[PDB]
Amino acid sequence: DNSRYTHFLTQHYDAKPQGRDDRYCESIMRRRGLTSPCKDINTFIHGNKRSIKAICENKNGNPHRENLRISKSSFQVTTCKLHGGSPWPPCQYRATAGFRNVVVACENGLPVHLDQSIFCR
Repeated sequence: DNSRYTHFLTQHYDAKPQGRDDRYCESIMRRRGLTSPCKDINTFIHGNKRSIKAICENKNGNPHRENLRISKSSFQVTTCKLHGGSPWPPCQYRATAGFRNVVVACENGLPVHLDQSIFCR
């Protein structure tokens, strides 16, 4: 069963994003179902899927902390951070685009979790 991988892609993958500004964040967070209630922080990885899956192997990854994996390559990413006091929609997001390696957890050679702690600031 690979539903967690599918869910990883829904929450954390966007191949070819359209301008990574606040309005990008506000739209994709709605489109991916992450606005009821408003997710506090969420990061999307860009580029191709095969590079992300490779983090699960020696090809593009190293072990990290307690049973996570950290990528060797750097990825284009965009972090969407909720602002305003309210947990409920409409959800306003601030976008932060970036370029660095990423931390995931893998199961059966597929990523199933993105460690959001490296994108908090």
